[PDB]
Amino acid sequence: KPFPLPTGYFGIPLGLAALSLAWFHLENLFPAARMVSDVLGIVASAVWILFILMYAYKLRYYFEEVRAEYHSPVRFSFIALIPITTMLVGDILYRWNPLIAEVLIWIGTIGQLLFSTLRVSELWQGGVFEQKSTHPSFYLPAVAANFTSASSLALLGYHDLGYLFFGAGMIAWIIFEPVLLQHLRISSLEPQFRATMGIVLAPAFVCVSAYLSINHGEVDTLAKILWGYGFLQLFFLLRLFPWIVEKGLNIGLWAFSFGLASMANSATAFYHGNVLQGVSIFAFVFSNVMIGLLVLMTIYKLTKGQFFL
Amino acid sequence: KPFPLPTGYFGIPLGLAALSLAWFHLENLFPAARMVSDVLGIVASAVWILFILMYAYKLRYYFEEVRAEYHSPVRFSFIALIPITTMLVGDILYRWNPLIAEVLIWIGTIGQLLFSTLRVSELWQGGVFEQKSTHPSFYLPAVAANFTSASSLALLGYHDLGYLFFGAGMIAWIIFEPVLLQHLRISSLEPQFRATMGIVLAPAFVCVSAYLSINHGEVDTLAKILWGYGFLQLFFLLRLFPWIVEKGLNIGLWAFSFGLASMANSATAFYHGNVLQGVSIFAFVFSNVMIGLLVLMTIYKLTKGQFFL
Amino acid sequence: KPFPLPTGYFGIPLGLAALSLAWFHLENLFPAARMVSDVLGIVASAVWILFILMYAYKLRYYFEEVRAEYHSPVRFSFIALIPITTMLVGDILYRWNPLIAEVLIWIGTIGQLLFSTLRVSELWQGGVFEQKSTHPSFYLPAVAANFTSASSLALLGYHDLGYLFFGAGMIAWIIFEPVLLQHLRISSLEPQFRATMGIVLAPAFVCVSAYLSINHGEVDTLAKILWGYGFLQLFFLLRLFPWIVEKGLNIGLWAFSFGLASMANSATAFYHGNVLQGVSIFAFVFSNVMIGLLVLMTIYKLTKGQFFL
Ligand SMILES: CCCCCCCCO[C@@H]1O[C@H](CO)[C@@H](O)[C@H](O)[C@H]1O
Ligand SMILES: CCCCCCCCO[C@@H]1O[C@H](CO)[C@@H](O)[C@H](O)[C@H]1O
Ligand SMILES: CCCCCCCCO[C@@H]1O[C@H](CO)[C@@H](O)[C@H](O)[C@H]1O
Ligand SMILES: CCCCCCCCO[C@@H]1O[C@H](CO)[C@@H](O)[C@H](O)[C@H]1O
Ligand SMILES: CCCCCCCCO[C@@H]1O[C@H](CO)[C@@H](O)[C@H](O)[C@H]1O
Ligand SMILES: CCCCCCCCO[C@@H]1O[C@H](CO)[C@@H](O)[C@H](O)[C@H]1O
Ligand SMILES: CCCCCCCCO[C@@H]1O[C@H](CO)[C@@H](O)[C@H](O)[C@H]1O
Ligand SMILES: CCCCCCCCO[C@@H]1O[C@H](CO)[C@@H](O)[C@H](O)[C@H]1O
Ligand SMILES: CCCCCCCCO[C@@H]1O[C@H](CO)[C@@H](O)[C@H](O)[C@H]1O
Ligand SMILES: CCCCCCCCO[C@@H]1O[C@H](CO)[C@@H](O)[C@H](O)[C@H]1O
Ligand SMILES: CCCCCCCCO[C@@H]1O[C@H](CO)[C@@H](O)[C@H](O)[C@H]1O
Ligand SMILES: CCCCCCCCO[C@@H]1O[C@H](CO)[C@@H](O)[C@H](O)[C@H]1O
Repeated sequence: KPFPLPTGYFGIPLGLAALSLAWFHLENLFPAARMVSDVLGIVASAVWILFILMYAYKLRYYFEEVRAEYHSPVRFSFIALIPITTMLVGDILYRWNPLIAEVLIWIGTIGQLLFSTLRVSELWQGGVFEQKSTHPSFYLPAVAANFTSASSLALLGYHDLGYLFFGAGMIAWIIFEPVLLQHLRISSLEPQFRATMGIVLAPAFVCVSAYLSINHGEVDTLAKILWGYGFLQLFFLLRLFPWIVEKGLNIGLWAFSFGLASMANSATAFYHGNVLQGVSIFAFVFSNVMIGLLVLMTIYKLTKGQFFL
Repeated sequence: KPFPLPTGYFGIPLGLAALSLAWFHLENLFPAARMVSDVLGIVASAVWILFILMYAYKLRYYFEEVRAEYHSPVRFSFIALIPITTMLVGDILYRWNPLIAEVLIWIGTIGQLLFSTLRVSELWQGGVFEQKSTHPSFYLPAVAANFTSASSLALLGYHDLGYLFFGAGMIAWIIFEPVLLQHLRISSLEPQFRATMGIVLAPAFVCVSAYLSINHGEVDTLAKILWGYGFLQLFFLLRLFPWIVEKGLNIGLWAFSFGLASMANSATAFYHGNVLQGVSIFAFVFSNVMIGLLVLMTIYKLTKGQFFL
Repeated sequence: KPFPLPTGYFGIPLGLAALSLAWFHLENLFPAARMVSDVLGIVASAVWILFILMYAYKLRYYFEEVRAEYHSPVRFSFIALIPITTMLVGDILYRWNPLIAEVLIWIGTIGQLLFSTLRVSELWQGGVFEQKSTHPSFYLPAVAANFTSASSLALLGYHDLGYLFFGAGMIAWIIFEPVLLQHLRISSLEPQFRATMGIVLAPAFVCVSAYLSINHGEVDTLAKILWGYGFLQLFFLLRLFPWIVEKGLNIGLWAFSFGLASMANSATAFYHGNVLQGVSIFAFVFSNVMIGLLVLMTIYKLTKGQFFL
């Protein structure tokens, strides 16, 4: 029974793949962490394969739906999930096959850069994007895709090239967030989009995780600064959580998984660097519990014929 | 004759307490600086006690006025003056009683973080905050409170935790200022609020003062960068001063005292580091003269039954 | 046949002077680079002299046109080209006569700081600047003028003072760009102003070029970060180029020459530091070809009686 896969579902393998990598970084401190990493990584990779196959079907048989999402000044952003997750799967696979991993990383990096270059810039022509288009999802092509390239390139040994992507994402972040939070202040985000508030958790933690990958895990002043703003945003989003889910818990809450998983990844580096170890443990446990809850609610929905379109 | 204390009056002990700390930092260069520091610090602490007592009375007998200021998307910010000044008084008291100082610092830090977490985030629900709510006072809970925690925690020996607060404030600053200055460009701030333009002086100087506390007074590239933007803002506000006071000099001009006092504090570190010593001397003298003028106009108003509500 | 010189034409000597300085920095790697630098520098200096003479005539005989551009919340910005180019000519002249160079640098630095202090701040009074005034040209007095002072002061040996100007420009940039790109998203820039999109290329490259002047050419994390965002903007502007010139190629395209020339200058430092040498070569060649095309189209227009007003 054919159906067009909602692009946002790539957030599921994305969150799982990022959490696999966080656990990978604990292996030398806690050897059993590698088994947990490998299991999360295989599950994320499997889900990614499936979703890539489903999306290839969407492109072949439901192309006009993709074209409409592509030209939308709001919905285009979710497409960036595709190359982001491709890169994270490459990072996972690198532990087993660096050749295949490097192919996936380059495909994702070229694909996300071509994507942004075509669409993010086109917004600057005016008249299509409106004030009401100012959504957290914009972080995906503008910010998160660049941080993911930064960290993946560093994994491959291209640290200086990674810094270029890092810079592109960090400055893009700082340049978009002001107008986003002002818009949220003035305009009440409608319930159907509120789960995407979870993406507001992402920038500072995805940023510091990419930074720590490129700088060999040196926890310095910048990294601490980023963690500070990251936790501020976490506390804000926690207070806002009842309003976020005013209309009920739903699968869109996977939007939080990117920032959660990056908070866990960055915590491993803070722990290794003997900076705020107690905070690190808390951060790492919290993010795992929250993602575990997402998995449980996803298994629940799956067994009730919900989930898919 | 009972009366409800206007919350903004906490700006007076705030400015004096911050100026006490600036002088404290000169003691080893100029021993008489410690007497000047102690006198400013005792006066600020005394005024703070009084104002805290008056505000406790406001909470008990005029609670609905506090509730209205609290839920206002503009007036809520002045409440942040309370924990900020509590921390600065703790910093002063630390020279005499580190135990009491540490209690005040933690009360202020927890109180300001709870405050922001409850109210600054709630703004993101939309529909209450309006474009016309975009006032410089927002810096108080969003930016200045975090910088004050950063510096106070560093005083207590919690440097890495201080960096987290520093980061939260520095990034929050950069994220709010763009929309503030655009709003000021487009919308003429009404005279009754114009004294609060003085708060625009604060961010860069309060930032660098907190930075220098946490990094042991090392005047590095970041510190110089911050000073640069700080002076730009000073020059802009000086040119704007006749327009700020178009409707007359008033007590609201204490709004400038936070940035002035922080400019004096940061100047002590620049002087100790042998960076721009001539600029430092100028900055330190200027801020003291300006705060001295504020004291004189406050003594004036006090002797004319003006001042209080 | 008297005529009032359009202020924007100072962009021509500006671009050429900045490109002279980029080549100057290659002299020790490639000795023939000094001849290319000297020729570009003499041509830029000659054009500057002429344009300064023409503008002195405009001030004497067409003063009301200058007054109107000065008080315009949009057109005032182009006036900043005057002190910027004065400084860059001083930087060029320094190779032959450091005394004269230092006079020009100080005149430009004092002039641009007085200019911004008078006009950029005055915008904050509200009611004159409108949303539709949010143009890329604002970068000139707010950002580029400060970076140029930073680098020129460093040339003169005033590195710490240069850092203050650097800071003023870097933070000003970060504070304006968010509202600029949001405005471009929402409002289609009209064709007659679209050439000024070229100024969007400038900030990151002019920033890193100034940074590298003040920090003795040390290619560090900040410099790489800036280059990253710089290239992102380049790719975006390249995709947008057909829309920029939808109504035809014109002399306003000299607006791109500031970012192009700074990209070439920064590339010399990256090359000297053995960072991304291949990218550096590409950047340096690209910018030269693009500026060469501008020269060719300018010679073309000159020989067809176009060009001047
Ligand atoms: C995975 C993301 C892919 C997004 C699909 C790109 C949409 C391209 O867009 C369309 O392509 C058509 C021709 O094929 C043109 O005729 C249309 O003008 C254009 O709208
Ligand atoms: C995620 C992998 C990369 C996506 C490539 C999408 C190809 C889009 O294709 C191009 O997109 C432009 C959009 O601005 C359209 O104007 C063009 O019509 C179209 O050819
Ligand atoms: C908007 C966020 C910007 C913050 C970045 C500035 C932090 C840079 O901090 C720098 O880091 C080095 C390593 O710890 C320190 O040694 C330097 O002395 C310090 O200036
Ligand atoms: C990001 C957090 C990941 C690391 C979690 C490890 C939790 C271990 O716990 C710690 O183990 C130590 C020695 O191994 C003990 O010294 C500590 O006191 C104990 O807290
Ligand atoms: C020092 C700052 C304190 C701010 C006062 C908090 C305002 C709380 O708010 C009020 O509390 C009431 C119950 O007591 C509720 O009934 C109301 O719904 C709520 O408006
Ligand atoms: C400065 C010291 C800390 C202030 C604590 C204030 C307690 C506020 O109280 C809570 O505030 C919420 C506001 O968003 C309200 O919604 C709640 O009704 C109220 O209980
Ligand atoms: C928006 C403001 C951001 C500016 C922060 C960047 C400045 C960081 O500057 C860094 O500081 C170190 C200490 O001086 C230097 O040694 C580093 O080499 C330099 O990259
Ligand atoms: C932030 C500024 C605080 C310090 C102010 C000190 C002013 C002292 O003045 C300085 O004293 C020096 C030696 O002590 C002399 O060498 C200097 O030339 C003189 O300028
Ligand atoms: C090179 C830039 C110079 C800009 C010209 C400044 C415009 C000054 O402005 C004008 O000056 C007049 C008196 O001379 C006043 O009468 C006017 O009120 C004022 O508009
Ligand atoms: C580029 C060299 C420096 C330019 C100096 C311009 C002098 C402007 O002159 C002043 O400008 C003010 C504008 O805000 C006006 O209000 C004043 O009327 C005018 O005297
Ligand atoms: C918005 C842009 C802000 C980015 C500035 C932060 C970069 C500062 O980076 C700092 O630079 C030093 C020199 O390479 C490093 O050694 C420090 O360890 C690093 O923290
Ligand atoms: C910003 C770029 C400026 C420098 C351009 C130089 C191009 C020279 O080319 C380089 O010359 C080298 C030795 O001199 C050879 O080793 C290289 O392989 C070759 O690429």
